[PDB]
Amino acid sequence: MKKIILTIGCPGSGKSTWAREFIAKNPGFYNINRDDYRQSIMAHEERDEYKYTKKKEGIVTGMQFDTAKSILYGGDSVKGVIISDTNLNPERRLAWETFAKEYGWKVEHKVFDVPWTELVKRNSKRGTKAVPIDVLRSMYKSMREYLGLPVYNGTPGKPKAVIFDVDGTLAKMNGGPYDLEKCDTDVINPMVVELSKMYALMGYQIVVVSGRESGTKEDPTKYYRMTRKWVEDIAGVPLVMQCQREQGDTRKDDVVKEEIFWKHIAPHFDVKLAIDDRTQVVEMWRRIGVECWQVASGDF
Amino acid sequence: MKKIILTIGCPGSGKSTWAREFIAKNPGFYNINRDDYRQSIMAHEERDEYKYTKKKEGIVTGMQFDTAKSILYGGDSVKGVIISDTNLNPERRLAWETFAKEYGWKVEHKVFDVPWTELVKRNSKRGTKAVPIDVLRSMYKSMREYLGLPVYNGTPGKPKAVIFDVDGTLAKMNGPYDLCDTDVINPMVVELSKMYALMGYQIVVVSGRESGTKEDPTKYYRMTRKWVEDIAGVPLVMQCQREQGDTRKDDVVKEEIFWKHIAPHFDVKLAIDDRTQVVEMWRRIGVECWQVASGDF
Amino acid sequence: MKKIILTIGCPGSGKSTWAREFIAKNPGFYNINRDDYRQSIMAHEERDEYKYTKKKEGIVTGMQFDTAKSILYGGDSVKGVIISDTNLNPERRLAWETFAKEYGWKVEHKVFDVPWTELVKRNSKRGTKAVPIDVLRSMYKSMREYLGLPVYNGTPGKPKAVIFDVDGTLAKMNGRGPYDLEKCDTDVINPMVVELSKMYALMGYQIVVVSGRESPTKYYRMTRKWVEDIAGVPLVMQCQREQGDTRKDDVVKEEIFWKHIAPHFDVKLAIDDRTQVVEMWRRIGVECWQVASGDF
Amino acid sequence: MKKIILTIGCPGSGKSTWAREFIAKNPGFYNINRDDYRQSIMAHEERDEYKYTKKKEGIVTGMQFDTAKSILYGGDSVKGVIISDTNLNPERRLAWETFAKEYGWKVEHKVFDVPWTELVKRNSKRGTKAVPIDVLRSMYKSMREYLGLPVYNGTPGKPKAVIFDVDGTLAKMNGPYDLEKCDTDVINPMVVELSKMYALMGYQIVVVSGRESGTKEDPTKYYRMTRKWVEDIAGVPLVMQCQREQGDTRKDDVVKEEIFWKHIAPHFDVKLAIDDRTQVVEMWRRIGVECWQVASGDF
Ligand SMILES: [As]
Ligand SMILES: [As]
Ligand SMILES: [As]
Ligand SMILES: [As]
Ligand SMILES: [Mg+2]
Ligand SMILES: [Mg+2]
Ligand SMILES: [Mg+2]
Ligand SMILES: [Mg+2]
Repeated sequence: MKKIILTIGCPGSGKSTWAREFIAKNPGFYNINRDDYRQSIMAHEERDEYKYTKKKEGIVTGMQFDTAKSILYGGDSVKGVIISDTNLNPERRLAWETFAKEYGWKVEHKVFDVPWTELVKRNSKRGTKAVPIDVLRSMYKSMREYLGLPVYNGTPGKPKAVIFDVDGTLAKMNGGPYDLEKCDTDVINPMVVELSKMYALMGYQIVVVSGRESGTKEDPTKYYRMTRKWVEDIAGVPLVMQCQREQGDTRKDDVVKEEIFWKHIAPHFDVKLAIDDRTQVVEMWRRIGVECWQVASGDF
Repeated sequence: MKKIILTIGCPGSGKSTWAREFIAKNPGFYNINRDDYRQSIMAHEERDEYKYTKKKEGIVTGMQFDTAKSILYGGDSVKGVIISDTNLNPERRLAWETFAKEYGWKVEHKVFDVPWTELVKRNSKRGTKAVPIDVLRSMYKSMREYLGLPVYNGTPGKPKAVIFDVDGTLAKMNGPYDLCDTDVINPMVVELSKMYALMGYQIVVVSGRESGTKEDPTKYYRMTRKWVEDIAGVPLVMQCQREQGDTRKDDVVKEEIFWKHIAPHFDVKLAIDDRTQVVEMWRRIGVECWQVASGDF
Repeated sequence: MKKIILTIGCPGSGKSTWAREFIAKNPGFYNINRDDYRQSIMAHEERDEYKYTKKKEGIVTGMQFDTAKSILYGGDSVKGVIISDTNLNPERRLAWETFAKEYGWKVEHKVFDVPWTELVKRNSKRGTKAVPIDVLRSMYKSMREYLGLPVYNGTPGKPKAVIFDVDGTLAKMNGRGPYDLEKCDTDVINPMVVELSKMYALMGYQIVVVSGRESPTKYYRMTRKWVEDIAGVPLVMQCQREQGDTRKDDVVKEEIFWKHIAPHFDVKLAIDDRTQVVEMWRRIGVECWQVASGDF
Repeated sequence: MKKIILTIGCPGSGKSTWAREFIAKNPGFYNINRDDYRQSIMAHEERDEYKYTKKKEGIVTGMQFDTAKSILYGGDSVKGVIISDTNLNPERRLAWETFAKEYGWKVEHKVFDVPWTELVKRNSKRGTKAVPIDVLRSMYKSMREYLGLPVYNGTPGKPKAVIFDVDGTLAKMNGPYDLEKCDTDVINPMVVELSKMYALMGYQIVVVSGRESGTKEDPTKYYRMTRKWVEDIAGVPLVMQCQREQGDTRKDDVVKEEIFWKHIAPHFDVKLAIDDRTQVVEMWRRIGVECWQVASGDF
């Protein structure tokens, strides 16, 4: 009858803020947190001062389960417990399902799916509770595994290709990209454009992608043609295909380019590489299996 | 080889600051704290939000002992545990010695004796970790019980008396100014001394001013007594005050004057004072106080 | 008209929280604060480290007025400035009105009247921005002067009296919660305080007893039968809290003073226990003797 | 005469911590700070809440100079003032020298040169006083300009080249690698294919590494092992390979910049650098060399 709620989410996804507000509005619920015990057994003031050990982490796991057994063995006043950890490791989630089955408690899951760009923005302002960017990346990968989101592993039988972006990659940025009035030979990124020709003259199919809205309501392909006439004629990129943001799509550069990949690029080509600039997009190709070469500082 | 260190001290005595610095320089030691678990089971952002109930306090006691058993059952890597609580309740200190007797662990005690005036000064700046002044008082009383410090309960056979202070009490506050006239008299308090004396009480006058200087060790004492006896009209039987090179706090000087000169000769039923720290002192050692004005401090 | 808004209120009354929310909702307004400049010229990490000097406070006053002149002597975009200080000193409030009359600006006043009990509760949790209780007292006195609230100085011609509280004073307590109704005996008497009421009654004083208990008059006559018969206090009058008076001990006893006690007696002293009530008698002019630790 | 001390340094370099400790140890000194006034005129509780307006930044500049004139025009008790700003803009530093020349005051400079890697580490833990990574970059660029540190603009006449890195770039990683597990299965396909494609276009392939060259007894043991992998097992057509020395216990950051200025820059016209580790990628980019970061190299 009693519940064991596990919060699933990367650091900064809102787990602690919810757990506090849930216990206030629903009496009988208690919190069990790893970070709280880690900081308590060492008497630390700042959460970043902590250094992991198999011995320390073993004591913390012990404190979690012993406290869970003790609280849930109380009267009918005790409705359940919340484990406000990241719970991104499959072995830890299984350990809580093995534990509930042995004593007759219900395991519930509270998922906190927050976008990557927002998680990084929150982690930079987190202060002493901030995690290194490589561990936040490692955790968003575990979040995608839990959510069941796709990872690319190739497309056998189709031609080999390289994806090129226009936004700050083939086109040198000024200042927030460059104007469509300034589209001449002085806005070309020499080394990157030389790379597209070098790959095209080696059996690779050059697929060009862009985040720029394709057109207006009255003319849906206005900017698409003004971008293709630059990439093909003024830049000299030997492209086989150019798909960009559909007219009227207000979504983030992050999700638009992933959708363009799975719908138009992935089923027709065997993508071996992606040349991009913007950090959030570079992070996206890398986590879904496509290899990236970030050509410039693209922070956003 | 395995210790269970209990920190004894009021909130603000330096327990957490020590525990953190001890675990850093002595590996193998782990911390078990009550406030940390209280804040954790409720998911609170600060200490102040925690509402005390016997059901929550029972779970917290459980977490303390279960974690202590688990950590201490772990080979030669663990040197012991620190219980960074106030440990001012005798029943809780006994429970840790019973736990140690039952599993063969050594209970060590780390005492943090910090003076009252300093504890109040630290508690006012403590913010959200601040405790109500009545609970800080209740805890310093438990600290004195542990330290074995004396509490007055009377002195039978000896004559009944009332202690009166000078500065702020029998003498009005100017702004403690220069040494005085007939206009510096506190009417209602001086009227009280004449009334108690007439009732068969011994008026004992005490003072926080220095008795004299290096050349004359009893200069300011005589100028204070000539005011209390002649200009004020207080029927005193004795006047003991701060000696020569005594540069200590008003707090400890008046407690020493009490135990050495007043307590063995008189049966003190009351103390009329002004300064908060001194008023707090008489009250915790058993003497009753009537604070006549705002004396902050 | 270009404004100069002065915030009037003790530390913890909500001045900074308002000033921030006003500038956000009303563009063109700028803030000038003393504590911010005091902390800035010394490069301090927290405002309890600061040491007040005549040279330093003079520089801070200079920064206030020079910044006010500079901001207000600009475009039609600048609507006015907020001086988020306590402004409890009459000389500083006058200096800002003199400043507005030599350049033609309007001085508006934003009053923050927060009760004493609430100010102390906020100051204990204020942390490093906390002020000593004696300066918070000194400031609430200046707030009462500004608000025009009364201060007692005697009532010549009427009989001299001493006010006595029941719970905590004439009667002992259990710790933190008064004694039960039918549990009032002879062992609940506070010896030294009850002896004092008999002393004063013989000394020509009128003993006025006051209580904070509700209360029909069932609980009132239960209290008076204790004070008069079991305790032996020679009272001339006993006024207490009404049937359903859900207010504070603080304000109820001040009202009982001005309506029933002050016009009939010349109160020379008040014997009380509870800190908030002791603080109340003292600030309105009546002298107090706090008989025990009354924090709550 | 009286001083006007200007602190020069990026946010997180220790300017405020010094200014506080200097005023405590040296009486007569006063602080004038921009961030303090910006936060004060808007009555904000946090620094990240402030929005940059030109009417506002103008009022803040006004408050700075008016307070400086007022404090320094005092008695012989006033010894000087500290301007605890970043002071990375040359126009603002000049404005304080024009001001000091106009009233007869000595301008002193207190430089806070803290390495890039350390500045980023401090900025990630700074909380609400944290600055966006692009503005921290823009500020470290202004710090290099002040310090007079070099920026590459090409090397004409000399042959065109592309710089490659071994660990992480040409070779796949474990999280470094063991010298015994150097197969053909440890090659990064697309990057090694690029070194062959760039050599095919006429670029000189210069390989660099942050790995040790050898032990105490044999100073050139590991250099032979790394080159026998790059040349034979990987198939990279290199013209030169310079790497970290024997007892060089310094950062990957500074070692590769020194290898660039001493051995690579005077002999080749570097058009590009292919690297992996973030700190090294940040280094090539700020000194003028273009980088293509091949993988997540945080670490
Ligand atoms: As373009
Ligand atoms: As005197
Ligand atoms: As009663
Ligand atoms: As290798
Ligand atoms: Mg881009
Ligand atoms: Mg006194
Ligand atoms: Mg009372
Ligand atoms: Mg590398």
